[PDB]
Amino acid sequence: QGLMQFTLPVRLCKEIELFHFDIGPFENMWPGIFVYMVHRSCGTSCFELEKLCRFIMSVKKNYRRVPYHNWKHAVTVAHCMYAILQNNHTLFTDLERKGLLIACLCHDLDHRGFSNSYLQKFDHPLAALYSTSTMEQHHFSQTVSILQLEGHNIFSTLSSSEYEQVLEIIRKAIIATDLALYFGNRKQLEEMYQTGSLNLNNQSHRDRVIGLMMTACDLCSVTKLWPVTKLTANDIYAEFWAEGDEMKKLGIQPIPMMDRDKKDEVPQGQLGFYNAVAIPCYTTLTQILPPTEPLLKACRDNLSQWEKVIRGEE
Ligand SMILES: Cn1cc(-c2ccncc2)c(-c2ccc(OCc3ccc4ccccc4n3)cc2)n1
Ligand SMILES: [Mg+2]
Ligand SMILES: [Zn+2]
Repeated sequence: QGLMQFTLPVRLCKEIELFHFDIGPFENMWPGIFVYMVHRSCGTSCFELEKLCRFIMSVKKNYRRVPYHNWKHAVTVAHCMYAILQNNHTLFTDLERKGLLIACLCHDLDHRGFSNSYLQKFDHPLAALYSTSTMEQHHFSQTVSILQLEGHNIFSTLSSSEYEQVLEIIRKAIIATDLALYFGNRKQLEEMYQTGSLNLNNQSHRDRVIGLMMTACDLCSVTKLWPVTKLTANDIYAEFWAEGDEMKKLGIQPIPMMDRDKKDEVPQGQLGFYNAVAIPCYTTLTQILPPTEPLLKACRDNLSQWEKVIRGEE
């Protein structure tokens, strides 16, 4: 370092600030994109460059070549968080800014392209070790492993205190990406907001808000321009349908979402998901963090494209 400011070509330098940015198909640029976002979100001082780079490269190595839950997904979720942090400058601690971009990069480490359900039904060792949020507790465990490799402690300068706090922000952040947890979390946030009890000085309230951000970042493929959204849906179903196939081999009819024989109903299934999860998610997030409203608007836009698909208008 430390007069060594990372820069992106003009188009990326401008579009990276927007919620709907797509990080693109040039895999070798994704590390530079992430370091750019850390340096602007957090500072050039937050992390030792050599250690950050070594961390990023080990994190990348520990994502598998699955259709959806891959390194690209990791970096895409990190960028959505960067857009939130950058649109809500003053709402967030120095520790939170440090923790949340790492949490996002690490949140699906060593994902195998299967649901927590399938691990339970297959009777995978991870399901014995972690009874709920099975893959999510795994992802946090892989983060700690990588943080513990020689020359990988990016938090080296934090006090004992701060270090324990940052790893606790990351742990909760990662556990929150378990969508089964999202539903209750958002209902409580919605009630706290409407009864006016929401208080960002209550750590237990901050936790829930960061949980909702995590869901929002995780789901952020539904907040992209339609051609990105449509092509990403292909990837997520490529995994679900393989898991369906694996269910059939255990002697279990999978749910329709995972049955490649019920492909035809993708459009209607996306509609449910926009109505039941995505729209409520970005709606409650906008109420709590007004500047995140572009994510709701882009989500609404994509619901209407799926309505178009159904009507045979595409
Ligand atoms: C956490 N997470 C990410 C995503 C996601 C979504 C879109 N693009 C990228 C990522 C999802 C998700 C949720 C539902 C879904 O399909 C819903 C559904 C329900 C009944 C069906 C019946 C027949 C056919 C299809 C059917 N699809 C597909 C993906 N979960
Ligand atoms: Mg996950
Ligand atoms: Zn994810």
